[PDB]
Amino acid sequence: SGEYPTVSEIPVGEVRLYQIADGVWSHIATQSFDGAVYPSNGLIVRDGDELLLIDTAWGAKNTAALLAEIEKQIGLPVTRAVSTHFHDDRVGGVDVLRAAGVATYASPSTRRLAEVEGNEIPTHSLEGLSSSGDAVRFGPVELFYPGAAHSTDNLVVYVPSASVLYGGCAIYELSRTSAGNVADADLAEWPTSIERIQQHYPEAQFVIPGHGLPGGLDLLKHTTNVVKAHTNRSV
Ligand SMILES: O=C(CSc1nnc(-c2ccccc2C(=O)O)[nH]1)Nc1nc2ccccc2s1
Ligand SMILES: [Cl-]
Ligand SMILES: [Cl-]
Ligand SMILES: [Cl-]
Ligand SMILES: [Zn+2]
Ligand SMILES: [Zn+2]
Ligand SMILES: [Zn+2]
Repeated sequence: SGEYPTVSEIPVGEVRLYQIADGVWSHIATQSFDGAVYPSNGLIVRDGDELLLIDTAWGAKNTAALLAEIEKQIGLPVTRAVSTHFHDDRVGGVDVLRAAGVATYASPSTRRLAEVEGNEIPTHSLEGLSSSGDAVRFGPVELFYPGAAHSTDNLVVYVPSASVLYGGCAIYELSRTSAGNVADADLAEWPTSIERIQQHYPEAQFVIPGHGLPGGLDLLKHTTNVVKAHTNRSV
């Protein structure tokens, strides 16, 4: 993915798409906060003549830009969206999606945590994902709950036609060698949850982190290394 869009190349408010395979793209957007600029990834998966969106692009502004970029580059309607955890980097644009007629989804756990946090709440509930190891089909992807990691509710998404594993914020890019936002993380369980992902999707060829550059399954071991090191940086 030498051409993969990087954080320093995208102005805040703009969205890039990157086609991974036939009918599979990532979306990349940047936002500035806490003194820095960060990239964020989501996924777009074609299903017939419609699109499934995985995660919004930061907030409302970026998510409007996302819908506009999808229209320009793909030109098919986004009919459903799934948010992979309750934080604003995953649900921040949910009301923009709802206003545009997109049916928004998340697990009951995500919906609950979003409400508590004061974050936008996806409309529909995804059933069958409440116990670690649970997997359910959703249109052209499989949704998997690996257990608590970056957050207690984090989901991962696999596209079996393309061998694409979207890890969300439970998986770090290689360039990140220190913990990111871990305020809601379960450090004790995070490596076990990663092990479940490895065991369930060992065939994955293209692994996309919540933020930054894609790679292969090596990203999973990398993330475990970072998480364990952070766990030991305690006192
Ligand atoms: O979503 C959160 C906090 S929870 C969270 N979940 N993931 C992150 C994250 C962020 C940057 C780099 C790495 C990570 C990570 O996954 O570790 N943070 N803050 C947001 N601030 C803004 C401001 C503007 C518009 C949208 C948003 S969303
Ligand atoms: Cl948040
Ligand atoms: Cl709806
Ligand atoms: Cl609906
Ligand atoms: Zn998060
Ligand atoms: Zn609906
Ligand atoms: Zn994140």
